[PDB]
This record gives sequence, structure tokens and C-alpha cells, in this order.
Amino acid sequence: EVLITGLRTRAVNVPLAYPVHTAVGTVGTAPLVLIDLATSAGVVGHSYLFAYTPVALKSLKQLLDDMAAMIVNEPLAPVSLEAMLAKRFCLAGYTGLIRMAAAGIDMAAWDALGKVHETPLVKLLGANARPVQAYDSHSLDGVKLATERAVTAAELGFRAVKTKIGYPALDQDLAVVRSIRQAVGDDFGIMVDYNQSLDVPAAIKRSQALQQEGVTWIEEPTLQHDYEGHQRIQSKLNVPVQMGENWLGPEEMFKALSIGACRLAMPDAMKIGGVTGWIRASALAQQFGIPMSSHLFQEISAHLLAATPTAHWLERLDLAGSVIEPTLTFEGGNAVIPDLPGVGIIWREKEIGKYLV
Amino acid sequence: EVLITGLRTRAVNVPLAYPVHTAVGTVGTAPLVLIDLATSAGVVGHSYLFAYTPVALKSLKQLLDDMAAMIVNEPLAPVSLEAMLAKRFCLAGYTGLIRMAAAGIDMAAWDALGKVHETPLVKLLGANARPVQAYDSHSLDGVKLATERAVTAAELGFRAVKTKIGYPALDQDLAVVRSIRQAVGDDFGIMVDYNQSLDVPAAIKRSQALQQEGVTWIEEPTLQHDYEGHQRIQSKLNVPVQMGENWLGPEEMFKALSIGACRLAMPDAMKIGGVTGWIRASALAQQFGIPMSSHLFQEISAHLLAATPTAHWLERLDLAGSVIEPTLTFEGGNAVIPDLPGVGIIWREKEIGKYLV
Amino acid sequence: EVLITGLRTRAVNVPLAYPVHTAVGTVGTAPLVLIDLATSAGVVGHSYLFAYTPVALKSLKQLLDDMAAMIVNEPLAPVSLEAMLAKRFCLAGYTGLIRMAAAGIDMAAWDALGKVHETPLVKLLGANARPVQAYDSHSLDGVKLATERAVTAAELGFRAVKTKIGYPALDQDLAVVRSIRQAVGDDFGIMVDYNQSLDVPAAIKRSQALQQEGVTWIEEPTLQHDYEGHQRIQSKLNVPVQMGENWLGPEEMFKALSIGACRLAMPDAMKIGGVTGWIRASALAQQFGIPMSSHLFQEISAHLLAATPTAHWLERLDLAGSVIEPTLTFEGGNAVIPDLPGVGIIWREKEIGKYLV
Amino acid sequence: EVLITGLRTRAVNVPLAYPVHTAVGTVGTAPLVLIDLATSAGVVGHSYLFAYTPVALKSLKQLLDDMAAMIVNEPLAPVSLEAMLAKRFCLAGYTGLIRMAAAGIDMAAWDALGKVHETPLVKLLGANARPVQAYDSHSLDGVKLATERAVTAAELGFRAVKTKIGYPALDQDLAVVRSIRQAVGDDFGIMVDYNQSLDVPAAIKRSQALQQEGVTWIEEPTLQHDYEGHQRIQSKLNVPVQMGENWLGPEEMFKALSIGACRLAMPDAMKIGGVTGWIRASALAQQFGIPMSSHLFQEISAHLLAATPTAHWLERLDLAGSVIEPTLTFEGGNAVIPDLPGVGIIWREKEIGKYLV
Ligand SMILES: O=C(O)C(O)(C(F)(F)F)C(F)(F)F
Ligand SMILES: O=C(O)C(O)(C(F)(F)F)C(F)(F)F
Ligand SMILES: O=C(O)C(O)(C(F)(F)F)C(F)(F)F
Ligand SMILES: O=C(O)C(O)(C(F)(F)F)C(F)(F)F
Ligand SMILES: [Mg+2]
Ligand SMILES: [Mg+2]
Ligand SMILES: [Mg+2]
Ligand SMILES: [Mg+2]
Repeated sequence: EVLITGLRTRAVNVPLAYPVHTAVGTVGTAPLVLIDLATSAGVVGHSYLFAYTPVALKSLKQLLDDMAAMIVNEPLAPVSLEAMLAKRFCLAGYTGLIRMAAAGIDMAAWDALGKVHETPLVKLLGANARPVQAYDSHSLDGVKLATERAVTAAELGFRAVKTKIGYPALDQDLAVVRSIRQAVGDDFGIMVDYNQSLDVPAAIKRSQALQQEGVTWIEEPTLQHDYEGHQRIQSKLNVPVQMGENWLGPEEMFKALSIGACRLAMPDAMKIGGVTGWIRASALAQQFGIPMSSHLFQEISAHLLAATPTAHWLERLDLAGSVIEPTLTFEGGNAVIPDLPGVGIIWREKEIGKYLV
Repeated sequence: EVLITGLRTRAVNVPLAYPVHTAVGTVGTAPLVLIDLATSAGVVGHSYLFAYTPVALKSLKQLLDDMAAMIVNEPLAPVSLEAMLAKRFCLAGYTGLIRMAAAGIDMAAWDALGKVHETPLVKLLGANARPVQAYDSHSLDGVKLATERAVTAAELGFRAVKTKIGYPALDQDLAVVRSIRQAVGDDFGIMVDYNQSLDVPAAIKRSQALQQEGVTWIEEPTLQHDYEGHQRIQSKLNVPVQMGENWLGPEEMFKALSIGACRLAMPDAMKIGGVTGWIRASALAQQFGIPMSSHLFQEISAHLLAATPTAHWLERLDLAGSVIEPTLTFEGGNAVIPDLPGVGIIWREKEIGKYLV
Repeated sequence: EVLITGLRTRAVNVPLAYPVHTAVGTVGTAPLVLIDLATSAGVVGHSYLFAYTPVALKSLKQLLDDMAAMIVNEPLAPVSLEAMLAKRFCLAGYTGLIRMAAAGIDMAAWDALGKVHETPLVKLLGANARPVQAYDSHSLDGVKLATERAVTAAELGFRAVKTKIGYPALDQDLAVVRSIRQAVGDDFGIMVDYNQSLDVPAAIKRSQALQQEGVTWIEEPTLQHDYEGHQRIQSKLNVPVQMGENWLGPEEMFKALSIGACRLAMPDAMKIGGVTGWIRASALAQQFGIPMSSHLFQEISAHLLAATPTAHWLERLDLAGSVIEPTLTFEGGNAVIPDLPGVGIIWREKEIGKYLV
Repeated sequence: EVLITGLRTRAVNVPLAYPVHTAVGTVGTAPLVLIDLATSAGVVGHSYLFAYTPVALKSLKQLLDDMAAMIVNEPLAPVSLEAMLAKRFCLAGYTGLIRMAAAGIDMAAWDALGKVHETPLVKLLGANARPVQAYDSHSLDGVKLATERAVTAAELGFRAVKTKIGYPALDQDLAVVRSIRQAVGDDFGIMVDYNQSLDVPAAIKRSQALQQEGVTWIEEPTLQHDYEGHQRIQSKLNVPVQMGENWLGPEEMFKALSIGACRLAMPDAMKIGGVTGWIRASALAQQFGIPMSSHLFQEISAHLLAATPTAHWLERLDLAGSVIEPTLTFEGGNAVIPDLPGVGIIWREKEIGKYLV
């Protein structure tokens, strides 16, 4: 009944006020692929992909362009489209950039399906919109900038902030975390993210020191794929280990949770397999008793978290704000889904032209 | 926007063409609760429950009637409704009859949501309709009647049948299976169901004998809650052990799959928690690598299996045919979803009056 | 030789001085089903069921009324009656309300058997009566009322009290527990009950804080069915995790203990399967080295704990005191079994009429 | 001392004598990226990548081209280069196409290092050249063509062949294997490949049937990422389950071997991470006691298997024969490494122009 009739992609390198410094490199500009999925119903699904590094940006766009051939003239049925793509890429490897591209399609197909039915995505998934608590996500900022950004976040009504750590010395990690605590006060969350930067023994040592400071969670202390190493680190901690932004599909989540890698999860809407993958991930987090937060993609994650039985936090890190209208709002630090069909992404068409690659 | 405005239930004891004989007793007629869920949009959601024994029938209706005040004025958002009911019944025990009642509400709410959007439930879930292979489900019929029924099913185009076994002697089980096999030939499925009738050593001995006959699966060989015992039985078999019709919620499925109880699953749309529970169950079966079939509820199960990654068989056992229009049809032994909004259940209002308890 | 000759049920909604506030809802009045089991010996067995919420009250009564057909004219042999009911409800699901109703029958049958033999139940079970230490069980009361109730309990001779926690902030849980400690002094038990209200990481954080206060146990920190989550919480604690009030049958206890969910158990005489189920549960707690307390049902639990090899505490929470004579007494905070045949329940017939539903 | 000075890639779609038919689709021609790595020493390293589907071909080339700036001016030290690339792609996800691109760089860098030292790669790795038994790799060819191809291979001196199976019926798998066996005799290897086409119960049933026929190994019976499912299949078999062609890096191999997924391994030189990844994989297979074969990449795999402690078979499947000189030869079914520095890859420059995408 409704068919996909076109796929348009636009590669952009977009401005961020504050470059995302990490222990393993700076993300100084956001390389995104913006996706428009045309349909026989006239509505156009919107989504985007994050390419992490501009090195991958043109490759990701080209891959999606070539993938168009597989989906045009197929029905707008995201679950069936996903199964078809999983089969088509069985031999190549349905992971990494291929999986990310499949997820971009999925996110745009669900946005379009929401638009077909003139209903916000959360409602199409069978849930009510609810406000979801959000933390403001910062970077490897040093004491001066971490303090400045934390005061700003608290003024904006956020109740938690995340900072990136993994400086050369533990004492530097501690100094930044302690300075943020002075800026925000005691009844306020401080999440920390190591971005895979430590080995297991260093992570045990650093994390036990951070736990004495009362941090909210310790995210990706070691190499993302090392689920057994994360379990060994978690075994030495009361604070929860958080991970999941790098799980490519719910199958990788399942493997990590099966061995007790972490006590918190935070899938990325792109890497986990879009809406279809997120819903499957939510069913796993529920059974394994794991509170589930989001990673990036704040626009769609506000909808998805509202349908997630163990919903925890929304990450506010506004990578696409320069090119997407601010229809997602924050009240008392909680993300509020807009009353728009599908996801609520409206492009800033005049702005996009400035950033095209 | 769309609110629930009322709930009506009707308790019936309905005729079946053949009484369902099992090793642990006979289900001679079908005790059902038929559910109507009124909404502020003018559409009415329909579902029903199976009470198994008339002894539970009036209790189940009374419970639903007393739950009306919990759901009236709530939004028609089945995922959010399910979370609310789980919380309200946290103390009483969200299992057994209470969980079955919540599932009947869920199935009616999803039917209504499909009607609000003028779309079949399968499409609302994001999948394409597809025909699903069905097996014709029979009973503890003895050699003559089992064989007759199998021939009739083969003539109607079914490619498998299920018979119930657990006669006093193993030789009687084998005589039935052999007689069916002679009548239907080697290219035909024969599933067998023990209906929890054997202890573990008996199940190992009977199952290894049936395996030498060539059966398709061996269903519920022992007490349904004994997941470890099912695992011990499965450990002695090449043929797959099938179970799941008695799982109350996806949490019970998760416990059974976690310990290797079975190599096939067949959740019951009511006991698993309606559409909401089924979708969660489907995520679990995908990750555990378990082909997933249905139990009863053929009308909604045709939709649900179309959205299930590891969909296997639909059970054809038409409990409600006396009171529901035959909009679900079978072509070449495959169930075909009707082109109707929601589930496609239409009451036979003239017939329901005959069977009221 | 002795046959069951009648079953009478009465649904009542009975007054409690102090409504049972919990983190997940208030139990403001006690919905009970009162059971009279007539016999061919003339004696009448007495028991009752707790329905938790008035939503379930009429359904539970109706279920028991319909179950009467299965037990009238059967011998007064509770172990054989239980096996018969387990078989009769094999297909429907011998759990939830069905199991609770079966347990009400069992508790009344044993009371009647005690009366046939003119002997208190504890003696029929082969044990001597002994006083059993009891704690006074309170609710989510806030600082003022928790202090008031704790002073009263200490004046009455109880040596321990339980309070319900799970306020929005950990600091609120701590304030109440600390205030109770000022009211009762240092050589006095303070149990705490979270009523399933936390996720696993929150339970680890809160429980480690409470353990620094010296609480006696931490009860049901997370969803009752999540035995693996309880084990993960227990793994992070020196204080024992307590659970079991929600186990429906000894089979659910077995599953929880097999995976190390808890270091203490507290079966509910109704949910565990009555006297027959309690005795089986006691044999399991003995082998798994788990001290075993009771949940509610103080009248019969005084007998059952006296026959329990690992008996620990009796919960004093007098749900049925408005309708049962106070033949159970307390001396120095220990429950003292009355010298009456069977359980010692004598109805307050004049009072029951005030509360009938 | 020796630096990388440039990178050139060429994307081709090349003819194969026989299209590779599999149960999950056909690879009709070979999409390849041919890589030239220039150095300050004047030598040029050569390698290539297989893109599986033309849909990934332009994306893979674009990614390599964009990676040029990362590796130009870096020393020609493949182990250090690999560590650098792992770190640079830590966030994007060092797997899938990105990891394949890094492996193509690695293979070209090692070829160049062999040329810098005027020595075949096998000798640079510290091993002697030795002939390695090879099997001739065929496809889902049907009875007539499978049997013809097997006879031709036997005539050329190969002592084993691999056929792809997973026809719609098990009897069709068996008919193919039996026909080959009749034509080649009892002293000959017949490997079979299911190309991920079966669910676990289907794989158990089909595999136990093939085992009774006498096959050499059963390759990828189910979804490649499902290591637990492969273990369940292997647990039901005497014949070895073979897998590994889809492991992206030795970390995936380590996960699969840790849970007993298979009794044989066959890493793909590209997906495992080039020479650097292969050498790591070889260390793992030695410790886990797993005989290790190759997948594709016959030119470099002849060198690598000569340095592999548990070397088993080389797969002869000549994907690049249209564009690479036939310096690798076969004598008595054994691959013979050419006496040339590095890998021995020489481009057919006149032929490459025909096939450019
Ligand atoms: O079957 C295999 O091994 C293949 O990788 C395929 F692509 F078909 F999956 C190949 F290339 F060798 F044919
Ligand atoms: O908390 C408990 O134990 C209860 O059963 C409850 F219902 F509240 F859960 C009660 F009420 F009896 F105290
Ligand atoms: O056998 C089964 O599946 C049944 O649930 C039974 F009730 F008999 F247990 C039914 F209804 F399908 F017949
Ligand atoms: O840290 C993260 O989550 C990121 O994905 C990164 F790329 F940095 F890894 C970012 F940038 F978006 F913040
Ligand atoms: Mg992060
Ligand atoms: Mg059955
Ligand atoms: Mg309690
Ligand atoms: Mg292969």
C-alpha cells in the first residue's frame, strides 16, 4: 500500500560550539549524513547518521546511495525492510558501516510511517509521550571549561552532566570531577566517560577512586568489544559500569549482557539498528534488569525512551542542532517530545547549504 | 487524544467440532471471555481470553469487570497501559489469571489502535502481511480418529498435523504416530504433544522412541514449570523439545531459554502478555536462536507471526470459530491475514447469545 | 473416613488502624476471603485469603466458590487434595489466584484435621509449640508516624520492627530508618522493605547506604520475579536480602534459591501453597541453609514456624484482627500459640457483618 | 627509514569461471578493490579486498582513499600501523568495512616489507615455504554440475572439494553429496558449506544426516554471529563444525573459540585483519587446539598457512585470477608459494582496464 519511492542523502560537516575532546582524539566537527526517504504517500521520512570522523563520511554516503537500489519500490514496512537488508548483507557482514546505513533507512522509514498515520512516533509504538530526564553531555574539557559548562547546564535546568575523562594522570581526572561538583552542588548527577581509554587494571584503579567521589556511572572504561574486561572491571565496583553506544545490533548487546559486562546500558539509535533494533534492545534490557539510556540522536531517542520499559536517561548532545529545527524542548531538564508526526525532525534547509561536503 | 471509554465482557462456553482430549484430561467445550474495548474515537477493540476450564470462567470475567475502572479514561496506548497494570498488580502477583486479564485488555487495545489508524495490526507493527504455514491441531483421538483427521487435514492442504499423546503405554503412542505416517506419507509434519504428562525418565524413554519414528517435535513432555527437567529431557534428544504455551509473560520465557529448556518455543498470545508481550518474546527468541510458533489465538497470531524474526508455525485450533467470523482463511495450508483494520475479529452476535454462561 | 461436606466463602473489606502505605501504592483496607470448610466429622476448618487489592476480591471469591465442586465429598486429606488440584489446574496454570485459592482450601483442611484430632496444628505436624520471636510490621509512614509506631511496638515488648521504604530520595529512606533507631535504641531490630520499588543499580546504592545503618535485612529490593537481579544485589551486600512473600508454590522458591537470590526467606502461607506448601518450603530452606520467616497470616504462621527447622521471625501484621478473636498472644515480643485445636481461629461473627462485600 | 609515500586503489568487478551460487544468494562476478602502497624505498606493496557485493564496492574504495592521509609519511611498520588505525577508528567502530580497509593496508604493507628485504613473506615471518594441501571450492551447483566439477578437480590432483548446500530439501543436499562421492570415491574429502542458511534445529537435523554420508566438515550451518548456536549444533555432532570466514578481527575468533562454537577454524585474511591479524589468530587456534584453514585470498594464504602451527587446508577459490598473474601454482593438489619477494602478486595491467567500475 505505501511504497518507498526515493532516497536522498546529503553529507554535511556541521558546527559544534564545543568540540568533543576525548581521551582518544577530538571530534572537532560533526560529520553527518542527512537522509530523506520519499514515499508513495507523499510524506518524506527524515533521519541522519553520524560518521564519527570525516574519514568515513563520503564512504558512508556512497554506501547509502548504493543501498537505495535495494529499498526503492519496497513497502514502507520497516521490520520487513530490516529483515531483507540483514539477508542481503549476510555474506558481506551486517555490521559496521553497512549496519549503520541500514539503521539510517530504518529511522527514516519509521518517521515516514508516523507521518502516514499523522501521529508522533512514540504513539505509533503504542506508548504515551512522557518527559524524560536528560543530562548535558560535555567533553575532555579541563577544569576551567568543565566548570563553565557545568554552571551553564545547571542554569538551563539539567540535573546531571557528563564529562569525558582519561587524562594522563588519575589526579587530573579527579580534579575535573571535583571541580564540576563545586559548580553543581551535591544533589546533581556527574557521569563520567573514559571513551575506551584504559586497560582493565587501570580502569579498576581509576574507577575505585572515582567511586569515592560519588559519580553516577563509569562509561566505556576499556575497549568497547571487550565485554569480559568490562565484566572484570564491574566486578570490582559498586558504581555501575555503563556501555552500549558501540553495540552494532541487539545481538552485540545480548552477548555483552549474557556475560555481565555492565549494570547500565546506553544503545545508540543508529548502531543498535534504528527503531527496529532499539525496540529489540529494550526487550533485552528489560529481561536482564538493565536501566537503559540513549547515546546521541536526541530527537528520536526522546520517543524511543518513552516506549522503553527500563528507560533511564536521555543524552543531550546536540550534534545536529545546526541543521534541525529545535522542536525538542527541555523543561526542568526533561526532554519533551514535540506534537509533530513521526520523529519531529524539520530540516533547516537554508543552513544545510553552508555545511555540505 | 484517543481515550478508553469503557469495557464490556461476555463469558461463553462454546462448542468445538472435536473435544480436545489430552493425557491429563479433556477440554470438551471452550470457555471464553469476549472483550469489547470502547474508545473516544468511536472504534471498538475486540479480543478474547481462553479460561481452560469453566471453573475459572466467571472469576476471569469478574476480574476484568473490576479492572474497568483502572483503564477507563486512560489513553489508548497499550505499552503504557501494560506498564500501569504491571505496577497496579505488583503486590497481588502479576501472573496467572490477573496477567491473562491484562493480556486480554492489551489485545483489544492493539485491535482498537489498528482501527484508529485504519490499518491491519501487522502493518501497524511495521511488517508486511505474509502467509504463514499452519499445522492442524488435533487431540488424544485414538488410532482411527487420529488417522482420519490427519487425512482430512492433508486434503485441505495442511502440510503438518499435531496429535496429543501420553496413552497409558508407549506402544499406544507409537501406534497412533505410525498410523498417521502411513496415511500422510513421509513428506508431512507430525508434531506430538504430551501435555505435561510424563516424569523426566519416562519422557526420555518415550521421546527417544518417538524420535526413531520421525516426529517433528515433542511438546511439553513434563510439568510446564520444570524448565530444568525440560533441559534434561532435551539433552537426551536430537528431535527438538517444544514448549512455551504456559509461559506467563516474557520473563518466564527468559528463564526457560536461559537454562536451555527447549530448542523451539510457542508462546500463547494471551499468557505471554498480548501483543506487547509477544513482541518482547519475539526479541528474546531471535537472540536465543529459537524458532517461534504460536499457541491458540489463531486470529491475532497470524498478524504477530508476520512480525516475528524467527516465525515458525501457526497452530490452527479454532476455539472461537462459533463466535468469530471466519475472516482468517487458509490457502495451501498457510494462514492468510484478512484485509481488515486491527486483528480482523468480527463477532457473530446472533451466535453469542446461545452460549452465554 | 472424614469427608469435606461444604465450602462457604465470605468476602470482606476490613479495617486497619494504619493503612499499609508502600513505595508502589497504598493498601488502605484489607480485602479478605474468609473460608469455612464443613466436614462429615462436624468440625469446620477455618482459613482466609488476602486479595491485596479490592480489584481482585470478588474474582477470588468466585474462583473459590467454583472450586468447591472439585473438593466436596473428597476425603479430608490435604496432601491428596493438593495433588488433585495441581492436576486439575495443570492446563490453566496452577499459579496466581488459582494457587492462592487452592492454598485457602489447604489451610482450612489442615485446621479441620487438627479439629478432627482435637490437637493444635503444630502438634499434628509432629512439633511442640514454642514461642517464636515476632516483629511489628509498619508501613511507608514518614518520620513522625514511624517514630510513634516504633515507640508503641517497643512498649508492647516487640524487639524488632519493619518499616517500608522507597521514598523518592535515598536521604528520605535514611531519615526514617535513623529516626526509628532513636525511638527503639541500639539492641533492637529494624527490618526494611522496598516492595519491589528499585532497579538493580538503585538497590545496590540504597542498600549499601542502609547497611551502614545496621538494618536487619533488606526485603524485595527489586521486581519479585527477578531472582537473578536479587542475586546481583545480594552479591554487593553483607546485610542479607530477604524475599519470598511472592513465591507461588515451593517450585518458585526452589528456582530462587538455586541461583542464590537471597540469604533469608519469608514465604507467605497462602502463596507458598498453605500448610502443605509451607512444609515443603521448610525442607528446601533447611537444605539451602536459609533462615525462614513468615509473611502475614500470623495465626497459622505461629504453628508453622514452630515446625520449621530454620525458623527465624514471625511477621506481626494483623490484617484479620477485626474479624478473628485474639487467641494468639504475645509475651516478651514472642508469638504464643493458643491451646486450641487446629489453628485457633474463632470468627468474630458479629463483626464480620459490618465488612461484608 | 622506510616510509609510506602513497596509496592508490582501483575498484573492479571481475569475471569468475563459475558464479558462486549459495543458499542465501549468488556472487555472479567478484567486486574487488586493488591496492597499491608506494614507499620511499621504491618498492610498491600490492594487496586486494573482496567487497562481496557490488553495493559495497564504491564505499570501500572511497574509505581507503580517505584513509590515505592517515598513512602517508608513516613508517612501513605494519604492526605499528595497525595499532594506529585501531586507535583512529576506536569511536567509529573498528569492524566491518573499516576493519576490512585496514586489513588491505596491512596486507599491502607486509608485501612491501617483503620487497624491501627481497624475501618471500613466509620467510620474513620466520618460516620455511612448504606446499599446503588445497581443496577446490565450488558452489550450489546442482547434482550434474557439482559432480562434473568434482571429477575435474580430482583429475587436476586435488584431494578434496567443497560444495555449497542448503537446497530447499535435505534430500537435495544428500543427492549432491552422494553423487560426488560416487564419482570421486571413498578416499577423497568432501567439505560442505551451508552459508548461514539454517536455524539451529534445522542445522542439527541436516547435519546429522550429512554426517551419516561421511562429509569432511560442515561449514557455517547458522547465522555467523551466533556463536552459541554454532556450539549447540556442534554439541550434537561427531563431524566438525567449521567457521571463521566472517570473524572481523582475532577478537571475534577469541569469543567464538571461548564458548566452543566449532572444532575447526578458517579465518579470512582480509576480515581477520591481514597478516598482523592472521598471526594473532594462529596463536589463538594453536592454544585452543583448532586446526586452522584459510578463506579466499589464496595468494597470501599460502604464505600464512606455512607459518601457522595448526595449518589445515588452503581454500582454492580464485577470485582475482583475472587480474593477478598465476604465480601461485598447484602440484598434486598442494599450493606452492612462488619464489618472489613479498606475496608474489603481480597485476595483469592490460586486464584491469576491462573491469574498472
Ligand atoms: O561462500 C563464500 O565463502 C564466499 O565468501 C561468498 F561470498 F559466497 F559468501 C565466496 F566469496 F567465497 F564465494
Ligand atoms: O507489604 C506487604 O507485605 C503487603 O503484602 C503488601 F500488600 F503491602 F504488599 C501488606 F500490605 F500486607 F503489607
Ligand atoms: O492442549 C492445548 O494446547 C490446550 O491449551 C489445552 F487446553 F488442551 F491444554 C488447548 F486448548 F489447545 F486444547
Ligand atoms: O563520546 C561520544 O559518545 C561520541 O560518540 C564520540 F564520538 F566522541 F565518541 C561523541 F563525539 F559524539 F561525543
Ligand atoms: Mg560515550
Ligand atoms: Mg500443547
Ligand atoms: Mg514485604
Ligand atoms: Mg564459506
